[PDB]
Amino acid sequence: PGDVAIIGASCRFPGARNKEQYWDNLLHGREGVTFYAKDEIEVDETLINSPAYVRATGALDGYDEFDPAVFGVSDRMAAAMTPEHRVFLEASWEVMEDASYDPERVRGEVGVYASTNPQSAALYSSPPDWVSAGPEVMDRSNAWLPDTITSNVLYYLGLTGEAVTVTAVCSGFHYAVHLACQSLLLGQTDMAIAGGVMVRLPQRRGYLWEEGRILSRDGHCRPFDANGTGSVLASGVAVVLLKPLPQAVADRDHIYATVKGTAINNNGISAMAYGLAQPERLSACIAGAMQAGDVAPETVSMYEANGFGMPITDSLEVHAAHLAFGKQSGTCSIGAVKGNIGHAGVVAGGSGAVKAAFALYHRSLPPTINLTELNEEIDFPRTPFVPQLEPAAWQPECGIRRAGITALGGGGYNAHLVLEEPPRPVEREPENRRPRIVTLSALDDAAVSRQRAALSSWLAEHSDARLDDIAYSLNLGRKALPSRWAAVISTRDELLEVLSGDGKSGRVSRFGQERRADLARFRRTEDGLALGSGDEMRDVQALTELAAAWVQGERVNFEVLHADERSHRISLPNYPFARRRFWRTDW
Amino acid sequence: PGDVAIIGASCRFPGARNKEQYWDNLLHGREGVTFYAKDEIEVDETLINSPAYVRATGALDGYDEFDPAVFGVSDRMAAAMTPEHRVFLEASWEVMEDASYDPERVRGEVGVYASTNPQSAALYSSPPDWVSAGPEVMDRSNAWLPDTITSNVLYYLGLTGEAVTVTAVCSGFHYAVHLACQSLLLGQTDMAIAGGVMVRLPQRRGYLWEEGRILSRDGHCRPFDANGTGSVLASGVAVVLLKPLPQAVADRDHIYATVKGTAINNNGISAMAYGLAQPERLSACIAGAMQAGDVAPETVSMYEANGFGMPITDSLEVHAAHLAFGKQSGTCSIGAVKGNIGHAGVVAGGSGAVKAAFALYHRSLPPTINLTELNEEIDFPRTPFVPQLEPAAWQPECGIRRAGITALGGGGYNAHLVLEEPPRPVEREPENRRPRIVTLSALDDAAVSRQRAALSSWLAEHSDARLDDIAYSLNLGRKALPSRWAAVISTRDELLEVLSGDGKSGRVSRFGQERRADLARFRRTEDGLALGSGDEMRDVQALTELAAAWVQGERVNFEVLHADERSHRISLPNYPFARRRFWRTDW
Ligand SMILES: [K+]
Ligand SMILES: [K+]
Repeated sequence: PGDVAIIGASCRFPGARNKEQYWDNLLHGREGVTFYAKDEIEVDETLINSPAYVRATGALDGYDEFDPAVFGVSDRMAAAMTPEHRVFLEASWEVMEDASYDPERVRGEVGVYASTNPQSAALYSSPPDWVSAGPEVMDRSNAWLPDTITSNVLYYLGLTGEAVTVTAVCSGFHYAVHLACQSLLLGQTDMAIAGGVMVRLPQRRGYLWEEGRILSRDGHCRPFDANGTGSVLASGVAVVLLKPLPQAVADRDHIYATVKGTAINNNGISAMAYGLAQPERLSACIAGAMQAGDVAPETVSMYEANGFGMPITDSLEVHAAHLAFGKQSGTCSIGAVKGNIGHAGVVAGGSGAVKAAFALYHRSLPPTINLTELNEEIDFPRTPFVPQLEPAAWQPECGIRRAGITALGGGGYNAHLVLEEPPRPVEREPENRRPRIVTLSALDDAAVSRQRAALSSWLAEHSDARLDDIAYSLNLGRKALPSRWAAVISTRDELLEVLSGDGKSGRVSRFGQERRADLARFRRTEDGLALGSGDEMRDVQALTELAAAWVQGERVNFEVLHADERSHRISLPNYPFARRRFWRTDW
Repeated sequence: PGDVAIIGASCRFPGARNKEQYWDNLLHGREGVTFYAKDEIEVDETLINSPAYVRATGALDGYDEFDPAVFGVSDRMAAAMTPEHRVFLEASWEVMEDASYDPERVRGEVGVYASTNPQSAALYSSPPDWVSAGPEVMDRSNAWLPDTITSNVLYYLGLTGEAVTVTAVCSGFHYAVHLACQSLLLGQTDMAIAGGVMVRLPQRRGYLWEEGRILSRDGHCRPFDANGTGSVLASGVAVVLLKPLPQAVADRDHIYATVKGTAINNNGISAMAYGLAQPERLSACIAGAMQAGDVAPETVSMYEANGFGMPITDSLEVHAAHLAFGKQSGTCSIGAVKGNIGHAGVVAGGSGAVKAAFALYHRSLPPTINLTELNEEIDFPRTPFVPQLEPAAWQPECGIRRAGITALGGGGYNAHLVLEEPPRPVEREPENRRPRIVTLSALDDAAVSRQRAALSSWLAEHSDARLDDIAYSLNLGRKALPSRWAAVISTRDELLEVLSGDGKSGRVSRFGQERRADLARFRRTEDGLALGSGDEMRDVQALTELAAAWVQGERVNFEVLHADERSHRISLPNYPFARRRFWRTDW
């Protein structure tokens, strides 16, 4: 009914360049905070020698990297865009790829809801000057204004829908996901891109410890620990693709988890200091989120907390969560991802939410790190929560896997969202042994080779992936780009063979070098070229001619190729962005 | 239902310091644009002598003025706050007063949804530095971040609810009202404060005319004119208080108009140049708003257009509106308020929405100015729209008064909302002649005297206002502030006499000078002091002693005073803010 499916995800966090790397770090209890020597920090000359200066941060690798040609953006415009504009735009491209949806072939309205930090743009460059109304001025406005972080996604991906930017401090991700779900449940959009981005400037930087405040004294974040002194500042990005659950199952999408309910409110007049959870206001938020999804506290067996790492702030949140759960809830796993990566600002709530989605997907509970002395003031045996010290298989006595994530920020911002595990995968009909076309396209030849290398590694990692799903996702879920590569194969092992080396050992490569494609063989459709019969669409020689015509740049109707089978969209490697650095030179 | 009532309003625009001044200007077709001599502009030294520099702007009087004592704000914090923070906060206070709701006594959840321009914050001062997490850092962050434009309202008014800030370029106001109504219709809040703010920095500044662009060549905005060359840049603020219509009628609120539907979308890949309306996307927006409110295009007799004053932009918008209205719609009044005040950016859609709301309230149609030569390319006789050249009474053949307001912006942002006239006023029971308590409170005695002068002036203006509504609104719709004044009167003429002069000729005033009030006479309730019996609440001496106890600083339960009659909330003068100028001295 009112459940919303997460059919694609994309993120970058300290120590992780993608979601697969992020989950692997959480599984092994790794810490992604970076410690620097004095000479490696080239800012804060006035503070670098202070005894209170901590040379630790959660860095975002490649915060200045962008591949503007993939988006049709000039080099001049790429330098004018703030890092949050570029990072979020690249993440939206990835989330469409991860969900196996080609924006050129999406027929519906797509909403883009994002949260951003306006402080970052004000530090990157001077704002636009509106003394005149020329086109170069309008380009500069779209490069700087936070309002256009969401518009640029709609424009540069070729989508049609609505774009809304919100600024909600450290609860930005939840506020974006919250508004996306209202947009879906009211029927205004068909799918929604929701997320947030946080790029702290200056990036390579420490912080100043002050006694009794939220920043850690040694650079480690120790949530629920008696000796915790706070957290570290971090940067990152997290984007998800949302779609109503009944439609997502009908279209055979790939579902990480489902969003049951969301709730937002503000501390208002009952304000606290920064990081302190007000028990009555926050619990009403947590209770409201579970009420929206019709979930009972007995069924929530994982609680992802804000957890700065200060004893007093951890005590208030666990108490607020206890008031919302009641006494009859049972037992629940509690953890905080900030111990791994630090406080990610706008996307801090996203780091916990993405952790919960992967926990539900893999049916595993990752540990909470840097925990050596449990906070005795938090009477944990007298509460429903059990600190997840070790990784463990997720097998709840409840019978269903559900998680709750809380995000706290300054200004009284509260938010809580409740996720449920995805539906059980249906029994699949056996895979037809037939020749298939697989396609890869990028902007230049070197990027296509990187796609071949990425796909060869992926095939080794995911030995349970069906070939008909792989071909279906690559042919119908990726945009056709100028530099193209294709192959006709029948098994996974020959697919691995054509990708290997220079990629030219395949049947399609010999055809394109021998002769140019004869269009008289094909029938013209509105969606491109098609083969004359269904029998030809299972013929190795006919598929080679069709694939070679595509590599040469002709338009091929891939819908009629997979019309007889009901394949599923699966998660495949993302675009291998060329990592050029762009930075403004004039203020 | 699904209809949302506008029960309070507050705005400031070029040439208008309040909504009454704003409506009076629109009625008489006045222009609020300011023209300057060269020496009056103290910026743009490189441009002031260019032949293309136009010394014209839509100034916001008092953009730098604020009264921090009323809100509990320190002078240091008032200087740290951007002008958009102060102006919007001051307008939110006024919109609550206009609706006669005391935030201290509001029992429900109030949402604050506003839109702001981050370019203004970036020009006012340098952003916060988060290298440490002290309390002074948090004060600086709350003064600068656009995210806290809405949060500061919740804190400084004493409200509890949710705050959401959106950044939507030139469609900001509509997106706030759109999101506010989703909050109400989903039952997450009980009433909502929605609006936008735009303070252009530097304020006293011209612009540079370029051929073919949106900025005017002579400083005049001429919407729908054949000789139109564009518009002028302006500043302003507009805030409305929203409440579900059945609840607003049941609570006897004062209703300006009702919101039937709203719709938003983005041009996306079907993008245009700045100010150009794409026919298919904008028409879908307008039609969706009318579909959401269940209004047929035949019933809309007023269309408030974006109307820059450019022939090409006016042609595209009227054509897009034509696609949404259809052929069989009939006739409709068309106008553009930008001819009066210029393009107010974030709140530009608010000026048009406020114009439409007051047009429905007063059943009058204000003219569109600076229109001498009609644009022949728009062919108005072939459209349902007729330019409102003269002021006229609104008497539609349809039978119901409905208006549609459009907001266009950069980045492809589109928005449209449809308003209906308020419900017809119910038949009132005859007014009982009995002694009533009237109250006025401010922070010091001089402000209370200004309140008395404003109220006596107001009584001459509105001779049809009932005395039981005035007392009900003053006693239950205003916050109790330290410096207090009260009187016990029975007619409207007695009220005018006690207000005149020093205000000490009244029964309560002479009581306070002689003796202090004896608190044993009253019964303490959860909401304050109350009279002992029902017969006591109609005794002049009993009411006089209770009012003096209130003037002495006691808290009085005014609900039990008006429990026997069903009075209405009415619009009374706002607080007389003492406006000291605040501006930052260190970048
Ligand atoms: K940097
Ligand atoms: K709520």
